[PDB]
Amino acid sequence: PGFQKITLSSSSEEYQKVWNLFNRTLPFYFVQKIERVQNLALWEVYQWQKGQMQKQNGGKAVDERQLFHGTSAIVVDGICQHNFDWRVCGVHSYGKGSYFARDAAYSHHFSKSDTQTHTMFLARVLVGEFVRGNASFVRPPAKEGWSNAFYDSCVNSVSDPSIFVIFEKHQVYPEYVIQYTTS
Amino acid sequence: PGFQKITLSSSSEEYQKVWNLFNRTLPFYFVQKIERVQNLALWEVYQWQKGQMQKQNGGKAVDERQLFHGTSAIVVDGICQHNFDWRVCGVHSYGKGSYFARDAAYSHHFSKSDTQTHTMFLARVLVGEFVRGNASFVRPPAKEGWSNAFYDSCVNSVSDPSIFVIFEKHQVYPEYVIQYTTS
Ligand SMILES: C[C@@H](COCCC(=O)N1CCN(c2ncc(C(F)(F)F)cn2)CC1)Nc1cn[nH]c(=O)c1C(F)(F)F
Ligand SMILES: C[C@@H](COCCC(=O)N1CCN(c2ncc(C(F)(F)F)cn2)CC1)Nc1cn[nH]c(=O)c1C(F)(F)F
Ligand SMILES: [Cl-]
Ligand SMILES: [Cl-]
Repeated sequence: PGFQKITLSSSSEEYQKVWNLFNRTLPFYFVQKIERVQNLALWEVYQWQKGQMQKQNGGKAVDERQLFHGTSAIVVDGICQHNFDWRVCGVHSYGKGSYFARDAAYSHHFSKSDTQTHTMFLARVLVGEFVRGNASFVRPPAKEGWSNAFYDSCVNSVSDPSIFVIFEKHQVYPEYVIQYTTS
Repeated sequence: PGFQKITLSSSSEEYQKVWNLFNRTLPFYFVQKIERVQNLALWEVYQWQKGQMQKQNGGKAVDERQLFHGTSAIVVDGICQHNFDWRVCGVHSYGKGSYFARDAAYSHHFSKSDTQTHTMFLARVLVGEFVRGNASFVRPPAKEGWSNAFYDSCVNSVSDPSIFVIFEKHQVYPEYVIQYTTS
């Protein structure tokens, strides 16, 4: 089995936090469901990655963000079980990694349906320290002035990031599935 | 459940037919397993599509081919349950459709692993009547001199095709999964 999706009540704090983040940039759309994803196997490897990044950061808390990923309904269960893996599709770019967006409105362009109902993840991402990306990058580049340290993620802007590229699947947990309609 | 994968004995006729087709263009590689995919739901919709194409062809047999598709191991079960759907990834082309290759050696470029073991489908495809494709095509174009008939698939060459683009998932059954190594 591996995972459960728990449908949230729309009057719950947990639902309202996810809804608020979605509604911030897709206010003209209508949310039909929000499910919490429970996959203890994906959460264990995420927490292990986090502990490794925390140690490498002097023992201080790693930069961790909730970021959107628009998908097709048909892969949702595959991602809840196996996580995001950019190697399924490739990219043809800010890096050959999985992409996540700050804005639901940006991830909406990648939620394909042929139907009224669209699906989007809100994922938990250990972005850590980031730098601008490049379409050649297969992993994040070295930090200047360090002989033995690399960035954790690539972005569009360091002063103002809105897209993140993740090269390691253990840096992501697919935390929530959002179903919505555009009318 | 939906599907079973039945591992074939390597001394069976059924295994030798698949192996022969793979070995034709990847003779330097080593096949480790061949599984027959049994999904009665995917086979029913394939046979219904076939009957529709047969009626449209004057009741005569539709052009049907065994064509390769290289994948990652992580989507194999998803395809055995849900079939090929090009809308998972998009294309960025001979058409926005699922691609299949005559030659295993060509599909090998899309079998990603980070391991020794690679995976490839041999799918059953109702290619029907075909015409050259184009990166704009979202479905196959009209037949010249017909007011109410379209092609069934797009290709690279009509006199000599080697790549097929399929826009309708009911035109494909994922019949066999091939695992092989490159050493
Ligand atoms: C510009 C575009 C680039 O996208 C890069 C592709 C990507 O990141 N992928 C695709 C394949 N994937 C996956 N597929 C099936 C499975 C399972 F489980 F079935 F095997 C697992 N993983 C992991 C995610 N950016 C997108 C693309 N899609 N959605 C957005 O939100 C965004 C962006 F940029 F807005 F965040
Ligand atoms: C040039 C390249 C263009 O490929 C076009 C993409 C394509 O056809 N796809 C990708 C996504 N897909 C799928 N993904 C996950 C699922 C599930 F179940 F997880 F949801 C279902 N469907 C259906 C197939 N051509 C390839 C690409 N890959 N392999 C080859 O052999 C070839 C070619 F051309 F050599 F035949
Ligand atoms: Cl990834
Ligand atoms: Cl398709």
